[PDB]
Amino acid sequence: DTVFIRETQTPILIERQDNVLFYIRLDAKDSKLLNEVVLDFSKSTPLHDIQSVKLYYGGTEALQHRDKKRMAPVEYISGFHPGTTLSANPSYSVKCAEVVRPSNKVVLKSNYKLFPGVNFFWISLQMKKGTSLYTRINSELCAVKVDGKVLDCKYLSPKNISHRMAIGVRHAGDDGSAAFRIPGLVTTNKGTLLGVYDVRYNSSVDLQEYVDVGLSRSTDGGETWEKMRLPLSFGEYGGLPKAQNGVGDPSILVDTKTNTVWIVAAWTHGMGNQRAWWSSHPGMDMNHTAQLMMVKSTDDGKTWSEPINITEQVKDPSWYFLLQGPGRGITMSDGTLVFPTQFIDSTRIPNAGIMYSKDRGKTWKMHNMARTNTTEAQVVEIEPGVLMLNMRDNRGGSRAVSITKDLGKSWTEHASSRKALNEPVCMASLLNVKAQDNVLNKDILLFSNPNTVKGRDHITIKASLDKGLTWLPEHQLLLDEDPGWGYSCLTMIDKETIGILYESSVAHMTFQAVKLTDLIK
Amino acid sequence: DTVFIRETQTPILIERQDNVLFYIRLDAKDSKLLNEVVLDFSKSTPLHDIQSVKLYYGGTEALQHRDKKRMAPVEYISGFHPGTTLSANPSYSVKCAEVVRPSNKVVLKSNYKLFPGVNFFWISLQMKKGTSLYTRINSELCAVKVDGKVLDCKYLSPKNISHRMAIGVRHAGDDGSAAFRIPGLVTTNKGTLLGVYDVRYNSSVDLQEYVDVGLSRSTDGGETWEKMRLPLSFGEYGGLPKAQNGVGDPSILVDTKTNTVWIVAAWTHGMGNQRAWWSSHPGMDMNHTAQLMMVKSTDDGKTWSEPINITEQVKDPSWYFLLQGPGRGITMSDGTLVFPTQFIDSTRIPNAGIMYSKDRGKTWKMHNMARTNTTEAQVVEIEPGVLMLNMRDNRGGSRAVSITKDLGKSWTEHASSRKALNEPVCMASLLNVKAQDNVLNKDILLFSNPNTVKGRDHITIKASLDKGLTWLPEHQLLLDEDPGWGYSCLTMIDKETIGILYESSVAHMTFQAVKLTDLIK
Amino acid sequence: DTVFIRETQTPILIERQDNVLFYIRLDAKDSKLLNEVVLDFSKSTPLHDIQSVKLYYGGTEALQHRDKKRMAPVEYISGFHPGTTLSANPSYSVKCAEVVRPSNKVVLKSNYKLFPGVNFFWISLQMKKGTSLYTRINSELCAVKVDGKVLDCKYLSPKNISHRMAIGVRHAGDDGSAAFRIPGLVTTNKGTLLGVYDVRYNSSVDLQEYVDVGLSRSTDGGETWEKMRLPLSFGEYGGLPKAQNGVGDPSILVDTKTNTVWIVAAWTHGMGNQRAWWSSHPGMDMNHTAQLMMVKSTDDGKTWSEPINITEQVKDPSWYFLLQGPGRGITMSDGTLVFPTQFIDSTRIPNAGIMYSKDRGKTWKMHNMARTNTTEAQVVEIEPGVLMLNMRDNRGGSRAVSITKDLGKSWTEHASSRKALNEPVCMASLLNVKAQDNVLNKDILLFSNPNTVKGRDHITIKASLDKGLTWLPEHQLLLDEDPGWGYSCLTMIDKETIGILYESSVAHMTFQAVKLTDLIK
Ligand SMILES: CC(=O)N[C@H]1[C@H]([C@H](O)[C@H](O)CO)OC(C(=O)O)=C[C@@H]1O
Ligand SMILES: CC(=O)N[C@H]1[C@H]([C@H](O)[C@H](O)CO)OC(C(=O)O)=C[C@@H]1O
Ligand SMILES: CC(=O)N[C@H]1[C@H]([C@H](O)[C@H](O)CO)OC(C(=O)O)=C[C@@H]1O
Repeated sequence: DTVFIRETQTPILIERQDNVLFYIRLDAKDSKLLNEVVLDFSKSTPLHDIQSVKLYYGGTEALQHRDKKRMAPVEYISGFHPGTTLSANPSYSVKCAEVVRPSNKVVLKSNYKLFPGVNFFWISLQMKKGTSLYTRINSELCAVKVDGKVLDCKYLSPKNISHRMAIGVRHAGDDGSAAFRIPGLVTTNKGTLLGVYDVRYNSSVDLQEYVDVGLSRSTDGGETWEKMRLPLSFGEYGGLPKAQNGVGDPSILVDTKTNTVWIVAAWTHGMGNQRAWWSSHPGMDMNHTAQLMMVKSTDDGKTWSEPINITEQVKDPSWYFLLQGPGRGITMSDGTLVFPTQFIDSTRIPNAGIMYSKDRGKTWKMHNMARTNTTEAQVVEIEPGVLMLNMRDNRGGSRAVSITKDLGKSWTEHASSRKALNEPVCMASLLNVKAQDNVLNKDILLFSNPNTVKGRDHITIKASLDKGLTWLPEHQLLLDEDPGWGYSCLTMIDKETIGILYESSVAHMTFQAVKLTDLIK
Repeated sequence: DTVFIRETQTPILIERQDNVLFYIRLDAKDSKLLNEVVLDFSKSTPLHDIQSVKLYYGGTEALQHRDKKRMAPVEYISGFHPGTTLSANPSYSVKCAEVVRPSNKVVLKSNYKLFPGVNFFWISLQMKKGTSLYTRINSELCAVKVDGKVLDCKYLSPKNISHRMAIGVRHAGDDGSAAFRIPGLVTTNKGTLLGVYDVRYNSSVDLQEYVDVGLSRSTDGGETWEKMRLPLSFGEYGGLPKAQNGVGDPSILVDTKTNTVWIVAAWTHGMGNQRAWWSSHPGMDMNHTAQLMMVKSTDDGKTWSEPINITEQVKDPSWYFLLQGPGRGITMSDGTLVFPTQFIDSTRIPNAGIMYSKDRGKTWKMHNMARTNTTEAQVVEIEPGVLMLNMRDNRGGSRAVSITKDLGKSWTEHASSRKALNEPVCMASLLNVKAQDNVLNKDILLFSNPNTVKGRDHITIKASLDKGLTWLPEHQLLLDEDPGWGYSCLTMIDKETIGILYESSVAHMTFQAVKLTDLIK
Repeated sequence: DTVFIRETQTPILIERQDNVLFYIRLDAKDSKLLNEVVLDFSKSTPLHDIQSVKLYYGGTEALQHRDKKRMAPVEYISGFHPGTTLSANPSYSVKCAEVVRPSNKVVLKSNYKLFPGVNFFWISLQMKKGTSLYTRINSELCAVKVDGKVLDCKYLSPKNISHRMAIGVRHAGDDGSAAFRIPGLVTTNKGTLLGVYDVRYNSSVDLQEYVDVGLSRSTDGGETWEKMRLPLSFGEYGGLPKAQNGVGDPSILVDTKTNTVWIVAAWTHGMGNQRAWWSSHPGMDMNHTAQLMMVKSTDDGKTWSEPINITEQVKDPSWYFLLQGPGRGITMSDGTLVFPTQFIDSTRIPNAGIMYSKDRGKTWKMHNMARTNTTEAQVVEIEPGVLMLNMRDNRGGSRAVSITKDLGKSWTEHASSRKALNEPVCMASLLNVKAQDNVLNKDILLFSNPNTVKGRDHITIKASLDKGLTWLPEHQLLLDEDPGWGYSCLTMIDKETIGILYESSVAHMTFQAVKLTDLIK
């Protein structure tokens, strides 16, 4: 017979009880017993870090569904059902075998009775609790033995996959919140990691709703995270319900001249239970339009000021909706702080741009839009005094890229625009790492998004060595092949290590660490 | 100004901390203060049963959404979110006022500051723990005072609403199950109430999935219910996951000759995670087709036999799918036991019919379909030896009704067929009560169904006094105007009272008691 | 083996070279030859009217598609491809046999080699050129013989089907027009039939586009139709393209006092190539909003006046769009002429109503809407001075029905609103036939539409004998089971005969005559 094998390319959550490593499907109807499955973990693998390898049985397939060649009948582990994302759903899988503290060779003896039809199996990988974020797992499926015969394997995945670790900074249901979304991430001058996100208590739906801006803080490069803080929350302001007071879509930056940290977010007041994208209207006060609120921290992110309403400084009253671009912002070489922005103009078309402060965040200003019918953007200083804006474009298919040398007074279309970086119309993260700040001593531009033109899957980091003109395939790393909500934010953990917080297929707020030399060998 | 008022016509769950009694909408944009709201409970209302009356504020509405003239911005209390259906979502409502242990006149003093636009309020009713299923609440909204002025009330709901109690036998999330569906209900010869249903552990989706048949048993007329039992469950039969072993769509009956209780259900084995409606195929064994399984109890519902597979007795091998009609079956005067049935034939068309036993349930037989393109049905003995089958009809609009005098060898279209009983294509309950068995000393046919042609809402009981020829509007009672999953099943609690177990807007398995004299005055 | 049989319930176009009478599907994989098919035509059938009966082979089915149990692999005859709707597509069917001038017993000898799998056949009925609209064909499928053996027939269609003739007054492609839509039909005082419709030259899409109002006139009760006329056409008015000058959605009425015939239609000027539903705006002139235009004929419909612009007489300036309800209007008992209407108000919501004239059509007036969120409607005088408006309702599922005794100043909800009459949100025809004007000497209310809650198919005529309170199944007639565009319009051809012009599955403008006694026996 033939045995279809599909090895996964998904984050291994350290804290998870099960992680899908392999899917196995057997089509023979005359078979009776699965004797064993044999695996081998290479010596490059930190072998002492694997707690357990298990073999699960997933049953059979509906007869009219078998033509489609699905590798499982159902999702065995959920990354989205609140409170139960850390374990395999026991009603969907039957554990057939287990090797605890495996060596290089793993022999899962099951002698399990088979259905007269399709049979599904899968291999679960469970890491030890204190495992390092840099542990990489390589695994070879050596043999599938059915009815005494070792069968021929047909692989649907590439060879030499390296499985990477992740920590779920937030999971569905944590701290009473159904969902967490829209991540931002920075590293302070002291090396502290600060990740921000929407705390969406009632559901995953956008504003308007009961939404706070939360923050996780790590002092050890992301191995552990402190209890969630709430830098922005407005409760029952004005007497209205909490769900008519949400604040979200955070963007965070570190003022590198002083280590003051800033968070800007959009506060929606009223608007029933409708979406703010359609409910924010012209005007300037909270009863008409979303409010642009900013908080700061002068103690390395531990405590946060009371919100400051900066709406009047930057919003044209004719606009329907002004808000920041989610993710992060920057400090320019000359000390200017910059936040990406987006506004819906009087004709109900969104346009991306930037706001900037030359007085350490006390006053902010917006000059002109970068491009029509664009929304979420991130910005970088690609040369001293030259800003590059990388934009979600409603035309579809690819990121728009524009340049400004005058803080947004006039814009130029970049050569890479609407060609080089494909997207499914989604948030994308851009981060420039100057030669002086990384071990390769070369300017490296990093980009992260779902590497498709349709669908939020295959979350990928890409690197450019020519200031974003070309993105060579060999300088990219696939992080998550499965579907998720798609948003991500990059930061440098240290001079040689990238950190990423993103919405993944395994956890709402997923954190991973990647050696720069893994992207650029 | 004007103040829109809408009184609810929805079950008052005794165990709930909140129940929506009134919706209130104020349109004045220039107003400043809601001073008070005044309520009155008639002297007919047992006031000693009310724990508390509350005034809640629901905020305002999106400016572009005010066209649609709803009465609230969001659903304040959920009947479907697992684990949280018994209290109002505190993020959607702000409590303004509360009167504990009210008297006839209730003054809810709030002096609550209003939004410059639409303002939503609502009144919550909380009953005491020991409240009876027969308590009636009549409530009159006397005044809404804004800025010192009593405003003009415009009511969107009729006068003389009497609010009726209910008990949630099963609620979303109970005993670890996401949902409960498909109710059946009978009264044993000892007056014991037995209610059956799907226990749908993972979600509300139909077979195939992890589904058991559960049962709730009450010896006090439905005021209290014993711990859930599982008369049918197949676990990991054959080594397949539990989710590939569901059993559901139960039908229950009482052999009135002996008080033996019978439950029949459809067991689906394998089939992946697809719907049994498409995945059950021709054949006879479990690896091909759904199995028709039966359990019995001879101790008044307390314990249950192991399942009996009767598939081979009644199923034609060419049918794709044979199953019972959910709800209940009957004992005919001559002792014949009858269960409605439905099968998908080789043409992929479903057809309703009946199966019967002449030997107290030891063997069962099926003859011919009653009507093409029909599914779920319920049956009564409308005259001696004459069965009436009332059918969900895929043509749409109304119930089909057919008669058989030879246990399904030949069928006749009934005069009421496809004209009198409107439906949105959904399960409906039918129950016949002979003159000698009820306090009105009239033969009474009872029907329960969502009283619509589209949408599963306005669950209503209808009564016919001429053996189902006519359904006069004055002999109908609205129980639940809000949306739900729509199924229901009737029984006689006693000679004076109807019991109904149904899927409601407030609980997955909702029980209510209704005096025959409320229906027939 | 088994042979699945589906007899059709669709109009037989007299002018068609082929009409599908039976679908045949054989699932046997070991069979070799279809020897023959034997048909029987009753002696009620005027046999002299059948030109030919044919047996066609339609080939096989995709292997993954077979479980769906379709009765054909493809549509054998198109009602919609311009210029090719009158013959079977010969690339989809191979002719196996033919009986020209059949007698009562028809033997189609084929000895046709069968595919080793699913095999499709079908039987074609072709009528003689001069056949009458009243001819009825009753046909029995006597035997399907495969490999010498008469097979067991499994019917998907009811017994006692009577196949009815139809004439395609307009077919896709006729007179250079891609499409014809939106029928209206009346009978003048002289018995002349007048059918009006959109002539949609470029495609089937709604205004704006190159659209005229066309008219077919018959002096022999619909057996033959005069060359198409154009009562309304605007060409390059103002110098804009013909496609920025369309007029459509006609409504026609006979002033029975004088036999003057009126047609009202909506003329859209400019608006690029967008849909008038969104492009007509507030105002009154043609450069801003659709114009309500009227023409009259005083010579029994042979010639038509130049259009009169009556917009200023009844349009409120704040409305986005005012137009007639397509179909027909009435002449009330007191001489008032009445057209149903529909307007999109300043809040972008559509509402139905009526306009009327008390001076023989010289001046027109509108009072108040009947109901919110309603569009197309038809009106009758259900009793002297009492108008019944039957409305397409955007809430879905069923017609709204309202009553006015003061020509739209005030409205009352009819008992049947949103309960009695089913609907998929589509145009529907309503026509009242007074006792003295028909042969049953009873008031008869007639209704025609797609008899579904979803999908435009099963075009059906329904009759009510109690002024629209009840619509009994026995007084209904299915005309066309297959999908079409769904609009229809009724008239009385004479005191004994209904006429209907409608969009069918076989022709854009399909005309049929139906005896009143066939509806009400
Ligand atoms: C105001 C608001 O909520 N915006 C939402 C954003 C935006 O709507 C898109 O960029 C425009 O198309 O999209 C998403 C998303 O689910 O991807 C989340 C944001 O919360
Ligand atoms: C096997 C199965 O689950 N059937 C499902 C049933 C059926 O499909 C329909 O009656 C005909 O299509 O419908 C429903 C329903 O609430 O709508 C519930 C049943 O669980
Ligand atoms: C102005 C216009 O085009 N009206 C169109 C109508 C209308 O859009 C709907 O009644 C309200 O939405 O719909 C259709 C249709 O076959 O669906 C045809 C009419 O031409």
